[PDB]
Amino acid sequence: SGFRKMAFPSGKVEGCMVQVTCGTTTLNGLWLDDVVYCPRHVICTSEDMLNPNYEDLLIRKSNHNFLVQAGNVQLRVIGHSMQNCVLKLKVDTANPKTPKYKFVRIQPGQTFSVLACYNGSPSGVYQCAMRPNFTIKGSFLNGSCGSVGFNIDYDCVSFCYMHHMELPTGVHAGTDLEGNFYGPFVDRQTAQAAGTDTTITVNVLAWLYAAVINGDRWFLNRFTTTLNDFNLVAMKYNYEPLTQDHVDILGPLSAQTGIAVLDMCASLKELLQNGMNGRTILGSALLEDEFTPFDVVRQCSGVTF
Amino acid sequence: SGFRKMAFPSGKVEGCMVQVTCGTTTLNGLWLDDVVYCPRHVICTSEDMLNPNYEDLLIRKSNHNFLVQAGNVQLRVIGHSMQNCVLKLKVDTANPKTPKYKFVRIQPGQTFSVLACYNGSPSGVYQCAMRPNFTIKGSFLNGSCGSVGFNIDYDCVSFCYMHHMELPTGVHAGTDLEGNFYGPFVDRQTAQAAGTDTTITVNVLAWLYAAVINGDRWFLNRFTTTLNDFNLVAMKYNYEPLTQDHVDILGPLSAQTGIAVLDMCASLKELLQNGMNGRTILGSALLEDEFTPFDVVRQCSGVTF
Ligand SMILES: COc1cncc(-n2c(=O)[nH]/c(=N\c3cc4cn(C)nc4cc3Cl)n(Cc3cc(Cl)c(F)cc3Oc3ccc(F)cc3)c2=O)c1
Ligand SMILES: COc1cncc(-n2c(=O)[nH]/c(=N\c3cc4cn(C)nc4cc3Cl)n(Cc3cc(Cl)c(F)cc3Oc3ccc(F)cc3)c2=O)c1
Repeated sequence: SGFRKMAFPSGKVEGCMVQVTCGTTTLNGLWLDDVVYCPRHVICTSEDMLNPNYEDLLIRKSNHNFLVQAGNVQLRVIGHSMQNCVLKLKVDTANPKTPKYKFVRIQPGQTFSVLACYNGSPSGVYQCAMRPNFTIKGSFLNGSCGSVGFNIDYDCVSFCYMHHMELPTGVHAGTDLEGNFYGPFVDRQTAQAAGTDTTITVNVLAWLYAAVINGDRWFLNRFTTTLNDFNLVAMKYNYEPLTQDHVDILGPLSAQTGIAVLDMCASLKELLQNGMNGRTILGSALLEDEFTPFDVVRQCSGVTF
Repeated sequence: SGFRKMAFPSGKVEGCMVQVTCGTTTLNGLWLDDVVYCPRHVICTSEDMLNPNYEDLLIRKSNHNFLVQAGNVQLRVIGHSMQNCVLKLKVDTANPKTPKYKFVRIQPGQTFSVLACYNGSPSGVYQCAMRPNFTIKGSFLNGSCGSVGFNIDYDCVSFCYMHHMELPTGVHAGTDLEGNFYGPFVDRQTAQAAGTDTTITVNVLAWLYAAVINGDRWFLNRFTTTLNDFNLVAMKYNYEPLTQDHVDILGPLSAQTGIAVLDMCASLKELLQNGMNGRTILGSALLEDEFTPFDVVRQCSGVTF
């Protein structure tokens, strides 16, 4: 019983964090096999950050300009190359703690675990969600650049996020491990703003199902709704539209609880129109939208109350 | 910037989880050096759980009755002994991944990281707090027994919690690594209830300071309060009394923000009497009480907005 923001164990990823330095610019890197991945921003000097031409700055660099430190052990760079916004540094030693891994790109609404890292040493782990506007509401301080996000699926680490920068609104932006940014952002020290954000409807419903499985039911009702009438209410409250396919993914949760998806939508509509009135759901006074259907199954018993 | 429930990286603890089996009872264990720690409840058969005499059941057991599995590697037990509610199994191999560690007991209101484990393999990590009634509001399923809580302080793992059981209210109870339970609970499969819970006042104020450091200030006011007048309001709302020493620990946060502790108390009193009115603090519509002053410093910049 219980429900909490849960991150994957970070052990398999801890053994891959390294420190990467170019001149006086320093940040975190990810050492897998004999390659080190890190943001290409590391090759910028302070005066290059405002408006860099990266492939003009990279030709001007040599291997011995890159200092890679795994703990106290210095790694020697034997080759470099640029892949979009990610710099790939070929080293002489294959990381002995390299786990099975893939490079995956996540969709808006999906979640992942984040290993906050400073100077190559991890400091914390927590769960995050990719917002519909392609930012994340993480917790990052100066020097966190290079930190990575990931999911774990039977020993295999799916890396999906590399942290790059903070935005004026206090949200964070980054790329996948291929160097392709999430959203309409770039690697330049100019002020960039995120688009307007929305609420992940399917995630809300999954969280409501989690509540039912954990014994809460006050928000349920006897009313029913159609998919479209719900969407007309959701749009007025800045909720993402619900697709008929979004309903199918909620099938397993609907069957284990015996509550039709559109019946759970009826409760969501009423919650949107009357608030919660000081009442709470799973210890929260807001509707939580950072738990996917998969997170709910991963945590909740297979048997309802 | 940002604020999130953050757990310590679990890598150093992952390398110590093992599976312990006695007869058909199975649960998680902690392998440090050549000793394996686990709940003594593992030596109970189904019919012994309702009312066991543990030192009567332990004399009836021999070393070869205990199967210890670290992954697929079986460990051979060369000695056993009971320390309060914790069973200590001496094995022949010293764990090569044994980190520097201490055994510490935490106080009500302190936080720790929890590594949820099933059959000796970790499945998740998250942050928890010890409630004033000595329970924790964790996320645990059947088989999580033996999971451990911990803090990490410069390479050294301070183990502080070993999970034992779930209560009828859905909260969780356990012991320190010495086998001494937290709160008035025992290891018997009988229904036990937790005392009434309270809100950790000092933690609330620390969370309010975290908000100020991250740019939020709408809840601040110009009013001032004395320590006692606040306590008279807090008692009516089931808040823990604030001691003059509790104020001193909030000193660093008060100085970095320039807000007198009793001024922050004035805001708390008004928040208690008028609610939040649909407004949020750090993305929460409730007053959060699971962040200590130390957690706030660990996460927030040393420079306020
Ligand atoms: C606490 O809040 C934070 C949370 N998370 C991350 C950060 N954070 C950093 O930690 N370091 C940043 N720059 C660096 C400065 C350095 C000085 N040294 C010696 N080494 C360095 C390495 C880096 Cl990377 N930056 C800005 C940034 C990083 C990158 Cl990759 C980039 F491509 C552009 C860019 O400029 C922008 C871009 C957009 C924007 F809206 C504002 C500034 C940044 O935001 C701060
Ligand atoms: C999902 O919710 C949960 C979240 N976290 C933990 C649990 N959870 C377990 O996972 N296993 C439990 N028993 C076991 C059964 C087993 C069958 N096999 C083959 N192996 C076994 C090993 C154990 Cl340990 N128990 C009860 C419990 C464990 C211990 Cl140590 C104890 F000392 C007494 C006791 O009985 C009580 C005590 C108080 C109470 F209010 C209710 C029952 C338990 O609560 C459930």
